Amino acid sequence: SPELVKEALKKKKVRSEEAFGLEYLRFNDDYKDIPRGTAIFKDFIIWGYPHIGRIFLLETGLREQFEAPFWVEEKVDGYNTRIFKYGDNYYALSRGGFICPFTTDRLPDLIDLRILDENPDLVICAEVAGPENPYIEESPPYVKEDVQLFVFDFMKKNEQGFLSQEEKMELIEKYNLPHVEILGRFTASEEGIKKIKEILKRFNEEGREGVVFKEDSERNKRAKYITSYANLMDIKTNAKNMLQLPPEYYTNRILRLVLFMYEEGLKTTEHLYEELGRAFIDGLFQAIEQFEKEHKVYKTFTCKFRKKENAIALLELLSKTSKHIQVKERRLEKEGDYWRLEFDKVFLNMTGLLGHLLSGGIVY
Amino acid sequence: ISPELVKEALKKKKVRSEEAFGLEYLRFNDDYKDIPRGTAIFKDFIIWGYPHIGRIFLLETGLREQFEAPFWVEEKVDGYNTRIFKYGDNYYALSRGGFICPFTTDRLPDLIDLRILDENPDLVICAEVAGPENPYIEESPPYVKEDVQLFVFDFMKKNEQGFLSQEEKMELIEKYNLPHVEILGRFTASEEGIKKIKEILKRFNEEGREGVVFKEDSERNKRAKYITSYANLMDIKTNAKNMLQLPPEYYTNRILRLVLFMYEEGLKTTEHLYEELGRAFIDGLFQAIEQFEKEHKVYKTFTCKFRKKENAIALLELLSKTSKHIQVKERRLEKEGDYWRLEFDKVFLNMTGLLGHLLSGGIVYD
Ligand SMILES: Nc1ncnc2c1ncn2[C@@H]1O[C@H](CO)[C@@H](O)[C@H]1O
Ligand SMILES: Nc1ncnc2c1ncn2[C@@H]1O[C@H](CO)[C@@H](O)[C@H]1O
Ligand SMILES: [Ca+2]
Ligand SMILES: [Ca+2]
Repeated sequence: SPELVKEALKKKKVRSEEAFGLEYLRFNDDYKDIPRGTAIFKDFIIWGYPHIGRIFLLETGLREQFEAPFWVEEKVDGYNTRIFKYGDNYYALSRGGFICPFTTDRLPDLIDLRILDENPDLVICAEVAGPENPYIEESPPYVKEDVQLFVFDFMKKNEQGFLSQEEKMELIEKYNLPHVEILGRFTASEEGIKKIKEILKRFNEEGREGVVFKEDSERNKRAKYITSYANLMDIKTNAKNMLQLPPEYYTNRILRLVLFMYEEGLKTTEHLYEELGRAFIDGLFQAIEQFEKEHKVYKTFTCKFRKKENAIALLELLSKTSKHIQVKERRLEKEGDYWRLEFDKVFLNMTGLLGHLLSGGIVY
Repeated sequence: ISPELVKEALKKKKVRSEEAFGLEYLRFNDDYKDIPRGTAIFKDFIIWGYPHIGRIFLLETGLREQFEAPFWVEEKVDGYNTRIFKYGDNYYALSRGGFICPFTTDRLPDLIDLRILDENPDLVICAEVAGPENPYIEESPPYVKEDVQLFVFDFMKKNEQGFLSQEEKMELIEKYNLPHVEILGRFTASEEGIKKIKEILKRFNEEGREGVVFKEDSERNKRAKYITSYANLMDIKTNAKNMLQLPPEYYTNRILRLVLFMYEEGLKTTEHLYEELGRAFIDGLFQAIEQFEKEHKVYKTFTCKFRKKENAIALLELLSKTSKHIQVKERRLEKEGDYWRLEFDKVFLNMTGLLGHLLSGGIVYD
């Protein structure tokens, strides 16, 4: 409704947004069954992509959570996007509900959007992933440059759920769209569980993130399970980020590791002791080395745009959200057909804490 | 300190009136406008709160940065802080928070001879109480094999904020024969000083001691503390059951202590800390899961002794009022020799509910 708007406005939740010629309202936060990242435009609403619960125990989780067989899809380690067509143009929305200047700039490189020309009702939900994205430092192990897009669900304008698995696969085959791997359809029987475990071991051995389970049912329930490798890397990856993150971030990922060790047994999981230790220590050691050398703690990011304008709009966008973290452009040079952007995320508080500690300071 | 500072903190809820052992008093629940937490205002005097000691993370550069004069090095004993004083013909013991501790107050006559207060009624004795049978802390120093023991490390004075000097302190302890924290000696941040202090921490660490407190031999009498990696590790482990009640920097903070020691000492010779840091998190939590599977609750058991039954009951009632989300649950209150033996559980309800939710295949949104 519009009174829903009123309440969400006055109490911050929703915000007006001005970008790409457009004016619209964006729920910066989840509120009374309207999900985060729902975006109210003039002609329509692109609903927020709902949260997928995590299970920590594979067997007991699959058994408790699901009422029917379920599809097992790869969880690709990138960032969520929802793509749609508005007028004769195409827009990519981040999870937070902003129009992504990188993704939108790059759509024609990443995906054939004929599907939207012929089906303008659809919202394509896709993971964008690769070593040269502006949001995350990790990449799937099979993407070694630039970024790739992987469709994983279809939604519709002004509609909250998802096209059945079979309609999703129908549109992916018909329009030859790039997509997340379908591992198959399983159940939580002893035979299903054993095969899913075999998948997760392979995923772990190859550095893949995990899987998303999708119920073959009207309700179409989802859940995700993440490998120990990915949970470890999240710890490591976030060393420089420690002051910005709730403690919960870490005790949640510790629990994930510990519950896997409980599920599979200590004998087969001893190695995680050292590796958990290295996930914390090695990233922090790397933060200290960097501070000795550069007097700054930061991550460097690199990525490519068709248009100079969009690289600048990305630096702007990262700047509005991020705080105590300086987004500092390093380079923007035309390299062939693209503009190559290099920028640093500077962690000002970690920078001040390490310099204070290293110089012999006191902390309470 | 004055009347309208106290009036505003009663309104802002930094101070609260308590009553205990026949005494009615005002208690500083938090820091407020430089009045340290634990400050207790009695009608006849103020017992100032024990002030915060800062932590250095780099032993050599910290000592060199923080101190301008020589400094005494004392053992940091891992127990709980107590402030002990005379009122009328009675003696009382305050927790760091400023409550009159029914356990510590009950056991004063077994813990320490208080002739010193009789002869010097202005003194406040600052001591650590430590041992395996105390109600605040599961951990024990290794050299207290049972019950509890008390170790003086400072004197304060009624109505005053500072500390008796080292000399003055060492004289009172020698005169009245008080139990005291080990004194390592008087040092400077020179090359030689630093070599000796590092040998001391290496030894303590190998002996499982907590660390040391450094105390400037001067008027400003600046203090600083440094913790062994062993104690830092053990804190992470013994706090597993406690993880949902974690302040906004247990991670960044206890890990940085270990990481900066590794950096100071070299990462070649400190590699075993990887596995040890992993074990600290993983084995504490694994044990809380084993305990949950066995007893269907996640809890720590505490055991301690009183001269008076009313005091054990008063202790239970004190612990229920702090601890929310933590259930205090008596197991045993029984005569044992000339003492009432108390055993009780702190049940962590949130850890208990979370592990139950996850272990039966629950979903967590985040
Ligand atoms: N196959 C997949 N199905 C659903 N979500 C996925 C998949 N791969 C990666 N993801 C990401 O995981 C997140 C879980 O909410 C989604 O926002 C999405 O961006
Ligand atoms: N020798 C010592 N000097 C000062 N504080 C000590 C000592 N040993 C243990 N402690 C405890 O360590 C805490 C440091 O904040 C103090 O509140 C005190 O309870
Ligand atoms: Ca990851
Ligand atoms: Ca300890």
